[PDB]
Amino acid sequence: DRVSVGNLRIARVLYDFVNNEALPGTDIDPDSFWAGVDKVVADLTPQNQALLNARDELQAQIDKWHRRRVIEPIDMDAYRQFLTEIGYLLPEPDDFTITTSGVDAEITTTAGPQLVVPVLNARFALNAANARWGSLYDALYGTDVIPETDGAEKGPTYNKVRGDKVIAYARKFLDDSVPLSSGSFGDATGFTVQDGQLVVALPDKSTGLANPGQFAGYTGAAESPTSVLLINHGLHIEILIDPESQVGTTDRAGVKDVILESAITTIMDFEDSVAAVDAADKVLGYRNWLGLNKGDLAAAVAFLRVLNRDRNYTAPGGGQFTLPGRSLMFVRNVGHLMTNDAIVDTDGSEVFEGIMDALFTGLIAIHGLKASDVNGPLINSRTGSIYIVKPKMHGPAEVAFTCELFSRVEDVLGLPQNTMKIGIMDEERRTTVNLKACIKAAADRVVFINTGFLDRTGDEIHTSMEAGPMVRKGTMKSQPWILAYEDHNVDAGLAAGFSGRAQVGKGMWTMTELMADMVETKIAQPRAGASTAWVPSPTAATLHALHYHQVDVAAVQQGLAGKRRATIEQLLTIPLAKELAWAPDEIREEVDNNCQSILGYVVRWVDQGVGCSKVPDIHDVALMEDRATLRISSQLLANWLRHGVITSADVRASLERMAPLVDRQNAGDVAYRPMAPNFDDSIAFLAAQELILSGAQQPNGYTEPILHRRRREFKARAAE
Ligand SMILES: [Mg+2]
Repeated sequence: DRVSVGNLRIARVLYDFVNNEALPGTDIDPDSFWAGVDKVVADLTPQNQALLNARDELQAQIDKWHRRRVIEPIDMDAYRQFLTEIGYLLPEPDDFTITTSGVDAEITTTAGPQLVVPVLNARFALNAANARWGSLYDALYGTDVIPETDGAEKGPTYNKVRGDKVIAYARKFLDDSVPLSSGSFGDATGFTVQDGQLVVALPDKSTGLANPGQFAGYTGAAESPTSVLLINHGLHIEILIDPESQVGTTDRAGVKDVILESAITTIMDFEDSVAAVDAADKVLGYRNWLGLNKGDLAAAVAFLRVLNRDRNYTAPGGGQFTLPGRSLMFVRNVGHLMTNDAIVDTDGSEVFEGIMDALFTGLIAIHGLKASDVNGPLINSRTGSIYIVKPKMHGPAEVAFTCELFSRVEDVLGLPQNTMKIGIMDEERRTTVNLKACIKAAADRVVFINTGFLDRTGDEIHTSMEAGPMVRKGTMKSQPWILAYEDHNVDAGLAAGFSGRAQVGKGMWTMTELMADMVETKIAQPRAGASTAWVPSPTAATLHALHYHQVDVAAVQQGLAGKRRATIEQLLTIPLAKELAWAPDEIREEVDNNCQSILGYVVRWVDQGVGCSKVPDIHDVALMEDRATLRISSQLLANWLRHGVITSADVRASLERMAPLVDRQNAGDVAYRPMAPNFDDSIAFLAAQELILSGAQQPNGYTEPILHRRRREFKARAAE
């Protein structure tokens, strides 16, 4: 336990991992590496600390600003000049264009779904990386896109009618995406390859594609292919053919399945979807990350799950070519705020988890750039670039600091400059109002921006905590600030020249069980100009790819350039309740909803160390809860409590009223301790109660300190 290197005390469980598993193959001298680590942690920590204090300073000045201006309607011009003078608002920089080179085509060119997965879960990570290709049949059958109404529902045995509905859906999709010259795919009787072009055998005629350029390849014999590979809007569509199969004999063409290129890119998350409070957890995360970059990562289930090898097809000509079988992987480090053990000072204080993440993740990602016996067969980046998305950055200063950190890390690892690219999240109000500046700060490392509306909502609440009673969270979608936020985001991205160089991304779909609703509504994002959008599951990625097959994102971006449909005054518009009063029924509805949402997530975060749970709301609708939604739910209550809408008695009564209901949900597990009826002695209950009753004092409303504290406290009160 504990190993002293330089002025650092490094936990043994980390030192062993880094020196025995990560370092070998990176051609980096362990002594030189650790020395560089000590030097970086020494040089950048004070500059790092100044930023976190600036957050508390700025927030304090604004908090006081609301106190001495009560009841009266807020004067927006005074607000603007105030944020201007205090530094919260920065001048709009001179127009420019990024020059981030050495980026893979999956980011610069290809537009499609993007996955986000907790890296601590091997299975979900493997499925995420393998979600590059996903069955449309399984996605249509398994989900509610095809209703179980009049016709046929689901059951233990395969359903014929539902299967035919799925097939019909897929056929219509094929007709709409890669259309035939005349007729429909629903009438196809077979597929052949004659003279370098695709020939579809209809009962009436025989035909090719309306534009044969959409024919990308095939497998097997030319006159009897096992699969036909097509392409639309950069996304590949694969039609599996096996007339004498499980689904082939039923189909009138022998089509077994329709595989779609789904998750183009995948985010390996070390933040809001995971629970890592100590050294061992970080070691697990880094372990799975290492397995991902090496390619030897596996997970058993009566068989074993591994990463997909690259796919190989026959070109229309006759030669064999190869498409990527895995998703291009980003990795999301933690924010600047939180610290961690693992390595500590000579004194005894924790070290910024962000720096650690930069160094370690950066080090590990080197394996995924090369293909050998030491580094592992599977190669992540073909262009030789490390893609790291940095979340929760407050402004151009912090962005620039992340750039400096990345530069230093690249110096340590011996990587050429700008090897480690950055995915600037847009989920901070200051970052939102200084977006162009944040982009300019990383105008040679930026690979994407992204609307993280959840943390942006939470930050929006906490920033104007003292301004007055906010509205119910379910109303936040109708507020001007968030729409202006999205539009300004896309506009800034396109103005920066992201079209063909970088990605403009949009937030997550949380209703995991409402896939029909997702198909219906999520098409708004690619129609809004979003080069990419976040999906909760591989299936959801498969279903979300449809939108990109229907919407020409590139053309939308071309038709969106120059337009400025977002004013700064709309961005600073606080989502106050104005002069609206809710009925006690609505009040207690919102309170109980929030409390259930809090409990259901914090109980699994604290006890079982799960950073992302499928928790239902109060209307019995399964949502996907992580730190962001928890943050919104906590800050909302911390607002209503701090403005006399509700009291501590109300929130306690609601928590005690919703605690047994949450127990009902998790009463099927094995390692689940019922937090009832002894509410006072449950660490999870205390965690929730503190998250609510002290959320107003949390730095930028962040939920990391409390969660980590209670998680450590749980691990301690169970070790014996
Ligand atoms: Mg976030």
